[PDB]
Amino acid sequence: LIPTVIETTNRGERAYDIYSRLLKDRIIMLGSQIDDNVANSIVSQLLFLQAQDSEKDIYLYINSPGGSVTAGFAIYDTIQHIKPDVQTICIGMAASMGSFLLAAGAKGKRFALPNAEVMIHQPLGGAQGQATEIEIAANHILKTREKLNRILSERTGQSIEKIQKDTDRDNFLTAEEAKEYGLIDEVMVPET
Amino acid sequence: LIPTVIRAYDIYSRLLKDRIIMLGSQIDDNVANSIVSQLLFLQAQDSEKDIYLYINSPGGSVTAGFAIYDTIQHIKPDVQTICIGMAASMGSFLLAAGAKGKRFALPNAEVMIHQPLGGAQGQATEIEIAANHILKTREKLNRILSERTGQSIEKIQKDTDRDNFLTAEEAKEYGLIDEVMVPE
Amino acid sequence: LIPTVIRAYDIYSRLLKDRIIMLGSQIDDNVANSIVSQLLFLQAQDSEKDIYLYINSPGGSVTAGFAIYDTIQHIKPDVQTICIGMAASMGSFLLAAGAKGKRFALPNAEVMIHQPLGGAQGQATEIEIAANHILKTREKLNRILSERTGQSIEKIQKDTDRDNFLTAEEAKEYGLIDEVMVPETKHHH
Amino acid sequence: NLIPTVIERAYDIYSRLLKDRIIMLGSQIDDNVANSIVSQLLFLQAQDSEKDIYLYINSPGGSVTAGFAIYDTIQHIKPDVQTICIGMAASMGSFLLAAGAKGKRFALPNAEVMIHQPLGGAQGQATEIEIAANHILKTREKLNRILSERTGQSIEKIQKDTDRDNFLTAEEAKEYGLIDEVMVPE
Amino acid sequence: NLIPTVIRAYDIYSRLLKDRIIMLGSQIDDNVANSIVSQLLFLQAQDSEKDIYLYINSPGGSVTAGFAIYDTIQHIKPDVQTICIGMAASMGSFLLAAGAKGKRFALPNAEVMIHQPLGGAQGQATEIEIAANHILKTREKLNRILSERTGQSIEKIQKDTDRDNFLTAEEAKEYGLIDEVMVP
Amino acid sequence: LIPTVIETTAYDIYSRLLKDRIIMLGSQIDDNVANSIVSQLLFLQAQDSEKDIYLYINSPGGSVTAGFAIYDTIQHIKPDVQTICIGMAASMGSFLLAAGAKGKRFALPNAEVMIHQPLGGAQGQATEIEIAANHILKTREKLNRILSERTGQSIEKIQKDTDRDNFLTAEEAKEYGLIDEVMVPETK
Amino acid sequence: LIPTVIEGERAYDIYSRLLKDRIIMLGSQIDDNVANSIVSQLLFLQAQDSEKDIYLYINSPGGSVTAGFAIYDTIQHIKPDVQTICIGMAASMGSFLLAAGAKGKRFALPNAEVMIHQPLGGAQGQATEIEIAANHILKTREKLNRILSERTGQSIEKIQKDTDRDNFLTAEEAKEYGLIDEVMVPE
Amino acid sequence: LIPTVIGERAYDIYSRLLKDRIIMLGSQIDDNVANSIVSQLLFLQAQDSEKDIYLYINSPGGSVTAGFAIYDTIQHIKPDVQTICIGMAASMGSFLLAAGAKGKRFALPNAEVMIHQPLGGAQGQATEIEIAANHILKTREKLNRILSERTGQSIEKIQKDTDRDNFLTAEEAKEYGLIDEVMVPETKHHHHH
Ligand SMILES: CC[C@H](C)[C@H]1C(=O)N(Cc2cc3ccccc3c3ccccc23)C[C@@H]2N(C(=O)NCCCC(F)(F)F)CCC(=O)N12
Ligand SMILES: CC[C@H](C)[C@H]1C(=O)N(Cc2cc3ccccc3c3ccccc23)C[C@@H]2N(C(=O)NCCCC(F)(F)F)CCC(=O)N12
Ligand SMILES: CC[C@H](C)[C@H]1C(=O)N(Cc2cc3ccccc3c3ccccc23)C[C@@H]2N(C(=O)NCCCC(F)(F)F)CCC(=O)N12
Ligand SMILES: CC[C@H](C)[C@H]1C(=O)N(Cc2cc3ccccc3c3ccccc23)C[C@@H]2N(C(=O)NCCCC(F)(F)F)CCC(=O)N12
Ligand SMILES: CC[C@H](C)[C@H]1C(=O)N(Cc2cc3ccccc3c3ccccc23)C[C@@H]2N(C(=O)NCCCC(F)(F)F)CCC(=O)N12
Ligand SMILES: CC[C@H](C)[C@H]1C(=O)N(Cc2cc3ccccc3c3ccccc23)C[C@@H]2N(C(=O)NCCCC(F)(F)F)CCC(=O)N12
Ligand SMILES: CC[C@H](C)[C@H]1C(=O)N(Cc2cc3ccccc3c3ccccc23)C[C@@H]2N(C(=O)NCCCC(F)(F)F)CCC(=O)N12
Ligand SMILES: CC[C@H](C)[C@H]1C(=O)N(Cc2cc3ccccc3c3ccccc23)C[C@@H]2N(C(=O)NCCCC(F)(F)F)CCC(=O)N12
Ligand SMILES: [Mg+2]
Ligand SMILES: [Mg+2]
Ligand SMILES: [Mg+2]
Ligand SMILES: [Mg+2]
Ligand SMILES: [Mg+2]
Ligand SMILES: [Mg+2]
Repeated sequence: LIPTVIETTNRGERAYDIYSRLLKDRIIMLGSQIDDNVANSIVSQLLFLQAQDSEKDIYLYINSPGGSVTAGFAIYDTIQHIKPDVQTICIGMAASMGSFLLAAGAKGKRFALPNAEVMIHQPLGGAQGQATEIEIAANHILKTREKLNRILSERTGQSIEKIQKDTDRDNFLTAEEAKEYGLIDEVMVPET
Repeated sequence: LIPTVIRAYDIYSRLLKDRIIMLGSQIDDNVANSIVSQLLFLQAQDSEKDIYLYINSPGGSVTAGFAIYDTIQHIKPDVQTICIGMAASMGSFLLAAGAKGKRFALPNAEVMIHQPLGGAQGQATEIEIAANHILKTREKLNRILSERTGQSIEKIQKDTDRDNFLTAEEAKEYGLIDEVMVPE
Repeated sequence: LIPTVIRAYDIYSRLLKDRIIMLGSQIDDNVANSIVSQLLFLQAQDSEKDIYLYINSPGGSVTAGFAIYDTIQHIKPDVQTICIGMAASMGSFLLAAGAKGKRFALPNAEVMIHQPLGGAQGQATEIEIAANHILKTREKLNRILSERTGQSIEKIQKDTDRDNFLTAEEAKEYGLIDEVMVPETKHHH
Repeated sequence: NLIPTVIERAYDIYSRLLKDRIIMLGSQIDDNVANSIVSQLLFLQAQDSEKDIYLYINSPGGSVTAGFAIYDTIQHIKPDVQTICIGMAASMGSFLLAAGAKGKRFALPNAEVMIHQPLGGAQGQATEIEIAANHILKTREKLNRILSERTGQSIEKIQKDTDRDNFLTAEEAKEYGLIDEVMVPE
Repeated sequence: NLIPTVIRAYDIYSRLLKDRIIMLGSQIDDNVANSIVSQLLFLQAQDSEKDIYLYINSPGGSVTAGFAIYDTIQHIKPDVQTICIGMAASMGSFLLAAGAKGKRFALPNAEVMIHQPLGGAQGQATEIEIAANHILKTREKLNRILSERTGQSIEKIQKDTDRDNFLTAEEAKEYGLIDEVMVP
Repeated sequence: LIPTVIETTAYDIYSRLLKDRIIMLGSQIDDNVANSIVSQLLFLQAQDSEKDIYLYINSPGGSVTAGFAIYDTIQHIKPDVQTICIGMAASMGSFLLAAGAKGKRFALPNAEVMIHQPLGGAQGQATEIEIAANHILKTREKLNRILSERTGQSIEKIQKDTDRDNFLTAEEAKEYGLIDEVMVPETK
Repeated sequence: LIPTVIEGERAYDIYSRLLKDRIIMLGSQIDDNVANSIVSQLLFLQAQDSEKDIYLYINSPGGSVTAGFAIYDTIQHIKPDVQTICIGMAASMGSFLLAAGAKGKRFALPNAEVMIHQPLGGAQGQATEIEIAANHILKTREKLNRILSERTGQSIEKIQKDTDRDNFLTAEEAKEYGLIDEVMVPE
Repeated sequence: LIPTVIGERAYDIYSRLLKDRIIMLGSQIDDNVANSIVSQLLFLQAQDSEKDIYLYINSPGGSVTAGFAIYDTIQHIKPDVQTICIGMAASMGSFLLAAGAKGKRFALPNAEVMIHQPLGGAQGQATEIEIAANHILKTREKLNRILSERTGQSIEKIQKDTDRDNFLTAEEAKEYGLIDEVMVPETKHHHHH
């Protein structure tokens, strides 16, 4: 399914699957629903790239509907921990934890292509069982939402109260609207 | 298949003629609708004679249980309650709701109390509403259980945090029933 | 199994003899068809005497609820509404539609209000038609609830955006009912 | 859901209403529903060919041929068949609402009326698909014209207005010509 | 759902049977055929001279069950009128055409459809052969009788039923499947 | 299933075509397919930012956002991206066919092109239905605007012509402005 | 499992080995995946040598009409003659592609089975949606029948009549019909 | 898992056997199996058009058209194709067993051979059933004719003998003309002398 690229060297042929070829140039793909497997791979790629060169930028491609919040925070905290700037670029769509991570790229280096779609909303979950178990689960997801909104406020310049209102239901943004919101810095226009 | 006794009655309708109502299954809206309609009918037949509510039930819907609860307290006749077999959760709540002095259990009947159960899926704000609602429902149940048993609200809360099984004698000491009915 | 009382009647048919109608389930077309026919029958028997609508319902179909609603408003007799157990969504809409001054709930009954639910699949234009339809239905429900409760249309809108649970006393203060029904006068001897 | 019994003799509630020439179309229209309704119409005509019949309609529609069983029986018999929409009348249901005796087609104020084109399907060879398409197109033309005749609207307007689901209030259905009066409370 | 009762108390269909009307209002299987032919035999016994009325709103079904109805109609003495209301397809339209000559009707918007029989066969080549010969022979029998009852040639019936062929009531009359379209 | 070819100076056949700057869009469009194609585009631009790229399209369409991932990457990079429809291009597939470099959008004579409006759904509260409805309508406005720009047809004509499934022959797709040329076979 | 052959040393699965000698396998139901592979193989072989013949093996029950036309149009586009040989069966779009080989170079082995019929499809929904689907599949059938007429020498009316229902032909009958040029007899 | 054997080349066991011109027909015959076998036959002919090929047959049969893909490719190519039944050869599998080079069709002593008529189906209108019935009947006539030529039995005898499942020992399949020889084991003295 995934194509292979083969390039000529002085000692023969060099074969990569396409994504590993991009990782050679410090490009990481967040191109699926965020689960623990996806997050583990991404944070390992980040750790490896920092070790290769702690000064060159890293590029995080984001085409993702979101997914697990804790998995998203694995990626978020690793981005903040390492030294290199991590650029983010939304191509296609970034929704929920996907758009949260978009907004977490290095300031000035968060991008979207002109027709990319950005969506923000509140976290989702569930709870079954006794009243006290329901209470624990509710308190947890409310605290998780407050943590998300606080960081989003710091990253966008929007107040926490406005974030709360704007994420109560699904909120779709064009690339330009996401820039005006403070989720990205620039809509990347086509090269000449 | 329910036997007939001879006017010809199925056995349960025959018992209803002598003012006996069966709460003998899981409590859902159908069961509750039937029981509260029987209560209203019996009140109309005679506003002074006692009514006898048989309880062999694992509980079920809290709102359906409160339909039965509110109709019992509304009507003029005393409603006796007798636990035979088991009364668990909303069933034991209704056992405690019978006319005071007239709440009974047979010696080997099982009584169980616990907190209400529910669920919620969706957005954080939806989970919050569902949580606030079932917590308020539990506070409502505990307050009434406190009034009917004489136990404090704090003791009810602690004693219902997990499944709490009581013998008939223990249900009497707790105040859920008034007497263990001896042979026969 | 529904008990019989002795002519022999099942218990619900016995209550219908005293002008009591049961709304005790999820509201679908079958349930609404039965209730509106009972209403038509009772009006024909006596166009002056009150009718009693028992409500223990989580709601259900909006159009089916409006079948009941329009039949209640059409006929001459007052239709009392009595919430026992629960009245949610279309169920609480119908609780609020009873004859004014004759809408009741028992002390521990639960009243819940919220916006209608629905769905849509297909082409953008088909989704648009379905969306405009359910929005218009919500406006229709909110307008009538506003008239019946005395609350403004915008307050109803805010208060039904999500599930809103009310105690019987809170439903009275809201205007969904007129009275929390107290226990009957009985002797202490 | 048990149907209550009334005393007058003892009837289930729907049989009691049928004693007063009231017929219930309160479900999806299939052949079973249609056969029952047309038999009730035939029975009521035989009891009295002059006195009105009352057709209650709370239906999402259904089978077109089953709908035409009801339509053709209404038109055949002598008594006027009043129609009243209570709750909803959609698709074939609203077609039958519009088929009641002229001047005696009603809706209650909050009833919902919906009109749209017929639905169907076809699987198989190209020639089989062609046959099914020609058939359902012919059925749509048949429906649109009767609707044009019953409403006073041009066929082309019916065609455009039924291309997609078209929801109407009771008042809009009156102005469209599908009903004669919105029955208001007194 | 429920079939209404009319008042002696009759369900509506039994009331219609009282006036010699038989309902063919569903897909034709053996159960439907057994009921209809029993009604036919009973009605003949009640009166061998008065007409019988067969209502037809059917998509067809089993060919042998259809021929049970066909043969019983031809056997008895009373004329059996047929009236298509709603739809008559395949074996349904075959039985419509089998009504007493001059007494086959359709209401103006009734739908009539004719086509060839449908079936299947699985297994060994020789088993497939037996089933193929059987359904071809069955088609020959239907076409021969349809020719006699419509006045159309066998070759035309064969061509006209090769694929689903929908007819209006007026077209069904011109074809010879019915005698008149019943006007209001 | 997929054959291997080996040159001596081993590829699956599609990787061999990628060596000559040919990308396959040969399936329903989901995020995985889009991620692969946009990465191939980025890689080919880096190999040579002047040589044309060739996008083969045999697709019934699929995800609109995934299609726009491909659309935006095509417009972003320097090389012209030719598009050729072989077999079928429907819905987002025909949108991407129309997005190829002006003058370099092709179809073979019997290829099938279909345009229609986007599909979706919504279930839940009235307010949720409204949000989903407003979103897919805005998505349709976005698709129609770009299709207008790429074809020369008015937005109003695109709207009318995509209300229901609209099948076009390759030649009709050329007259519509979705492609520039039908590539006709050589004489013998 | 597909066996490997070894010819330094180089290993091929048997189908990749045959492709090395300009042989392409159409041995399954025709869907987009099968069509994408075959047209890519055709493009590759043309690039290897634009003059030398290509051999298309056909053992297929047919499948998607658009996928088949992807293969049809690529065959006609490239310079090399594409021989077709039916081995086992060629039905529906399979027999259409069989008839589409370079003229003089369409073959079947003596017991190969050839079947022609009209295209199959479906439609669900509103009357207007059914009409669109019907008009589409009728136009597709006309297009197929037109090309089959040109490739076989039969009139369009005869193709329409002969494909109304499933029509089975022996290899010899396919030759007389004009679907193939020769029955390849054993040596 | 299929074991590997080891210039220094590594082969899975079946590919190693193919190097010595041995082809495995060891499963139900569908189009995939047939496509693989005919490609192996074509490859082996191109390697050497004179040397024998060995077709191992342990198969319950399957698709008739897929079987005829194998049959016609065997008859087309120049090398003799030996057939050896090991385990079982049923229906189309036994048809291919009888199709081996004359004098070179074998079975081991406890191998099972079964012949029967082809199986199929038909659904739909009477005329569609007629078309499917006529087709499978002609296919059976085609099979019976070739089996008659290959075995020496008359077409009418084959018809009768395949009307139902017909199980044959290796010796009975030889007497029938489906194979030429039962390959008997050599004794210990036979193996050393
Ligand atoms: C002082 C640097 C680290 C704070 C510290 C340490 O805490 N951790 C844990 C760790 C593990 C981990 C695992 C997966 C993903 C993210 C992480 C991660 C992310 C953020 C912070 C910590 C982690 C491993 C890391 N080491 C590392 O980076 N070695 C260089 C070679 C790296 C290469 F190339 F192998 F990738 C091993 C040596 C080491 O001291 N540390
Ligand atoms: C004064 C009695 C009631 C306060 C009052 C009234 O509010 N309601 C509503 C109601 C309906 C209902 C429905 C089902 C279940 C419970 C209930 C219920 C339970 C508690 C309180 C009220 C209800 C009906 C009842 N009536 C009744 O009892 N009639 C006499 C014959 C009754 C018989 F025999 F038919 F059962 C009808 C006349 C009437 O004034 N009322
Ligand atoms: C005041 C006259 C009515 C406006 C008018 C008329 O429009 N309708 C239709 C109808 C049918 C219907 C059907 C089911 C449910 C609701 C309804 C309904 C509800 C509201 C308004 C109308 C309906 C039947 C009713 N008739 C009726 O009431 N007969 C007396 C015996 C009644 C008894 F006992 F049988 F129930 C039949 C005679 C009659 O003139 N009308
Ligand atoms: C108006 C008279 C009819 C032109 C004629 C005739 O054609 N038919 C067939 C028929 C059958 C049928 C069957 C089901 C539904 C609809 C129908 C139907 C509807 C419309 C037209 C015809 C039908 C039966 C009817 N008869 C009838 O009405 N008898 C009186 C007592 C009837 C009672 F009480 F039993 F209902 C039997 C005697 C009779 O002459 N005719
Ligand atoms: C005309 C006389 C019959 C040739 C003969 C005879 O062969 N049969 C078998 C039979 C059974 C049957 C069963 C189901 C459906 C069709 C049939 C049927 C149809 C056609 C021909 C025969 C049948 C029963 C019938 N009898 C009958 O009709 N008695 C009068 C009371 C009738 C009543 F009211 F009960 F219906 C019993 C007496 C009797 O001699 N015969
Ligand atoms: C100034 C050039 C780019 C604007 C910028 C940058 O924004 N991005 C993000 C990106 C990532 C991405 C990921 C997947 C698909 C599409 C994209 C994509 C598509 C359009 C625009 C941006 C992207 C990566 C790219 N880099 C790149 O192309 N390096 C050369 C080698 C590339 C090779 F060979 F590895 F493919 C890494 C170095 C770099 O500065 N940039
Ligand atoms: C004669 C020139 C072509 C008309 C033109 C061009 O339009 N296309 C698109 C295309 C893509 C495609 C993709 C898959 C299947 C069929 C096709 C296809 C089939 C028919 C016609 C076109 C295509 C690619 C092709 N190129 C090619 O053949 N390069 C040589 C190396 C080829 C090798 F070895 F890699 F296969 C790339 C260079 C080029 O100009 N063209
Ligand atoms: C004996 C010569 C052939 C009549 C003729 C020709 O018609 N065909 C089609 C064909 C394709 C095919 C495909 C799969 C299975 C069976 C077949 C098959 C079986 C029987 C007859 C034909 C085929 C390919 C074959 N060629 C071949 O054998 N090349 C040498 C290298 C072969 C190797 F090693 F690659 F296998 C290509 C050169 C060639 O002229 N022909
Ligand atoms: Mg960083
Ligand atoms: Mg009391
Ligand atoms: Mg009223
Ligand atoms: Mg009339
Ligand atoms: Mg470009
Ligand atoms: Mg060519």
